[PDB]
Amino acid sequence: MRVLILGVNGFIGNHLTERLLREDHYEVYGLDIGSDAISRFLNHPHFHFVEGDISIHSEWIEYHVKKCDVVLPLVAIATPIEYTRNPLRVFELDFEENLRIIRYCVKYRKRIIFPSTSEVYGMCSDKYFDEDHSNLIVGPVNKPRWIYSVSKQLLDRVIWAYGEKEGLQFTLFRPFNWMGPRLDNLNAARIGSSRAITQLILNLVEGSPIKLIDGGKQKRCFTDIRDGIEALYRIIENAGNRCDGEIINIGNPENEASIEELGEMLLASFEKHPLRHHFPPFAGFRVVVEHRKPSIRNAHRCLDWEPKIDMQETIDETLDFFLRTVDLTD
Amino acid sequence: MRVLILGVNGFIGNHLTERLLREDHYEVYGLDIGSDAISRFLNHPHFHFVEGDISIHSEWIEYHVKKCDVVLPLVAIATPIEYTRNPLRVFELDFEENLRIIRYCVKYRKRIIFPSTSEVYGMCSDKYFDEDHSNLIVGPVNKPRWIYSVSKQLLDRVIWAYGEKEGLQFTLFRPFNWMGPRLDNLNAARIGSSRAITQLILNLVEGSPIKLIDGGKQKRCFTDIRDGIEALYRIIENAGNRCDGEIINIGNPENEASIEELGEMLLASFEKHPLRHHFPPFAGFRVVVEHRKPSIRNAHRCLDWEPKIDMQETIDETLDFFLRTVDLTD
Repeated sequence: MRVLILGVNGFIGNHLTERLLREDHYEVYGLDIGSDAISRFLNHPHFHFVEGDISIHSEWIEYHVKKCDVVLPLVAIATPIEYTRNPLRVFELDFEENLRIIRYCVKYRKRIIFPSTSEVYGMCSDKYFDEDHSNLIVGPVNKPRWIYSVSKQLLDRVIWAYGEKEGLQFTLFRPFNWMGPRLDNLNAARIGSSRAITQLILNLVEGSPIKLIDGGKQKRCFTDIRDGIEALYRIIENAGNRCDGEIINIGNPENEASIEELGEMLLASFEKHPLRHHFPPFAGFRVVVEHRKPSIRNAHRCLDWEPKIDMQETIDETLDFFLRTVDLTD
Repeated sequence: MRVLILGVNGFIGNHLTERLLREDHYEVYGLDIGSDAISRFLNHPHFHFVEGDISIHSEWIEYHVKKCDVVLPLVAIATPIEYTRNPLRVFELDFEENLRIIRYCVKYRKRIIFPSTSEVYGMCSDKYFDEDHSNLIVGPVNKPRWIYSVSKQLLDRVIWAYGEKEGLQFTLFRPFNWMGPRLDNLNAARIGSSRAITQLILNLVEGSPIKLIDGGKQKRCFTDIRDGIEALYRIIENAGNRCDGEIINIGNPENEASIEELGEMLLASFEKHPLRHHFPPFAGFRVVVEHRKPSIRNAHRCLDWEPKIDMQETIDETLDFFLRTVDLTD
């Protein structure tokens, strides 16, 4: 099984590649423009680094789709300010360039495992966002923050249509704030790591304040990467072909917190940490979609999966690794 | 003022071209693959027929964008069954090919007047759909009927972004069931004529039944083309530049009826018509988004416009012209 990861040089690429290389029947083709995040797999016999950029290359990516069996496109900009500061580039990369890769899979009859986004639900009023039943709610066109949500949704619909009409084999997945070791940088155009926890950990690391937009009462769910990657690994395995044509939220709905509470949890774990003294004093909380909890019935059904790691162990492990790998001279 | 109408060979093309040629300072370039719907303007000195197809041509359309001042792209498939039977083609034509035309306008700094759709609001619960304030509500990805609505919405957002970031001059308009003489054929890929009234008039003309999907209690608003085209003409005139960056619903919110009532109104006007005897007996009502009423404050503000024709005169005029131009030997 040849697995093509586009945008391997990051969080998901790292953790997914580790997982697949444990198993004896995977060849991982990791496409990216750099390899610093995964440099320890470069010498692995079943890892294959592929030089590339999905905006520049046509034929090279197309080739690698043909060569491989399953494809995971992880290249996208999901930086909120960018939705308003550089909307065209968000659209071009996240929509147009990924659409080309989708069409390569259709053409060579390959399976695609596509990262949809939890942002597709928008201001959905269900308490549990359900992939198969929840209505998707966005604001008017004069609220440009929604361009990312709606681009990703239209891409889902296009995948769905290729599936219905052209026999594309797909699974869509929606990560909810995955977190752990080897988080993407905040401005890396790679899907997967919780931007909210990376930002907060960054605040503590830099000694900048934690912004609570309107008191930080908006609630989010957070998912350990060990749980998340286990689910994604099962989607790849696709026991019984039970993931075919499915849309699967992957998150831990019991790991719910407002940004305020997430703030306090991180701070507690931080102040307790043996390396805390390398970092500045706490600059403080700064007052400047109200809920986003996944239904995980689809993951229960298709993957026989449920999350095993509590909030506190994921927080602690995520923070610990981040602090330990910070370069203190830079 | 050189006005480029892409998809001129239809309802809007006809009525818009008539209106602009009344005025002495318009040159109309009407692009299409046929001219039967507008053949009486072919000899007009200020009308210019342009052979073309927005899926086939690149450079020829690009040229005509450069040559002209304002552009109205009216080519799109808005046939509901097609959203589910041929979703990819709906996406390719309505989204991808229109996006090319948008980018030509951006590049040559031309004004674009773009037909958004009333379908963008989806299952919005406001009683009056408001371009600037109403949330847009669609179903899950497993409800593929929404691919049209969401493609059109993303196109609006992309136009909006070009406007914000690249100085594109645009106005977006949303027609609500425009109707009158020279209705598009039901399967013509040209925006503008109410598919609901064309279908019903067709039922009466053919002697097929009128389908009331779940009793036909869903309510719609209907707009005489004389009112609609007057508004569109004012958007073209753009007095005070008051339409710049605006989104404008064009409909008559007082012309509200369920499909059932629209049915009965048409039937009454039909049975009363002097040419009714050329058509079969009434095959009957057949039981097989609940409201879609526009806010028109933007049209009031920008265009100083309000609709002048009552339901009954538009119904009567629309039916009368349709019946009179039917070819009874075919």
